[PDB]
Amino acid sequence: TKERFVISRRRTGFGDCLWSLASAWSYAQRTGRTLVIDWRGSCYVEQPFSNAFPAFFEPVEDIAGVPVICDDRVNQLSFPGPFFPRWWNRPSIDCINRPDEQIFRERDELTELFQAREDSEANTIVCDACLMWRCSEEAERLIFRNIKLRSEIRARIDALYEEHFSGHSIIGVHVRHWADSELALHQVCMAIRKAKALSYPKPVKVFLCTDSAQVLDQVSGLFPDVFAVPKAEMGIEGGASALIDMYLLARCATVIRFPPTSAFTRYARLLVPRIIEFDLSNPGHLTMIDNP
Repeated sequence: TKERFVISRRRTGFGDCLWSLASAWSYAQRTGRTLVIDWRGSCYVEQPFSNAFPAFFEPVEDIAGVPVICDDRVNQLSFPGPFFPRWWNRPSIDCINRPDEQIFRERDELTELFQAREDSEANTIVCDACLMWRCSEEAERLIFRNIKLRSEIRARIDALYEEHFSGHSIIGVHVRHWADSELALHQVCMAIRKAKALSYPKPVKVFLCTDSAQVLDQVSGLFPDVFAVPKAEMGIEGGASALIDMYLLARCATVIRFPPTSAFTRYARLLVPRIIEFDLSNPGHLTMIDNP
């Protein structure tokens, strides 16, 4: 009997990477395979063959009974074929073209595979598409509980928690990405107003996570007690600030998701008591979700 694998490849924001990790993990568990975390080519790492996982998380060899390879051994080990999806059996010169069409195909093919009663005969499953929603909520939670941020990142979360969150009830706001820009700011303000009108056991502050300096300035000038985390190595720092925000969001009493399609706030969605978002099914109208 030879070792068999599921490789989780993702290179986008960490919420996407970690959700998609949970999906790969689940299939590995179900089918008795070893999980490979392959974050080579991350948007946060300049060096294209460096596995980014260890740059942000501590080494992990097991997650809930599933053996894990999370490091630069991806550059040394030859994972065995046959491969699923079947595209991965093609010669590498034929694998240079990898358009979105193909990637979406694979998401679909992995989705039916994960739903099928029979394990695949392939020795290695290559997961290299978005696998958000392709696992249980428990699978996602297990991931978050069983990997650990690098201590330098934790130290920063810990300092900011003590400095702003301790003793307070924090409303977290994630805003991602002229009538358009004006409308969005209006909408964010409407959301904050709703969040602020709820009752909290401690004095309220607003924790804003946005990539826009304009939004930070405007939201801060429009509400009291608004704060945000300040400030190759810049890729790493970009990744670290993302994680700091993602994890602090999950310590908030209420979180506003703008938009609620973003995996950035999925972890908050799992942990936070109250979520506020604009309704997909009913546009322009705020809705509130108590957890669950």
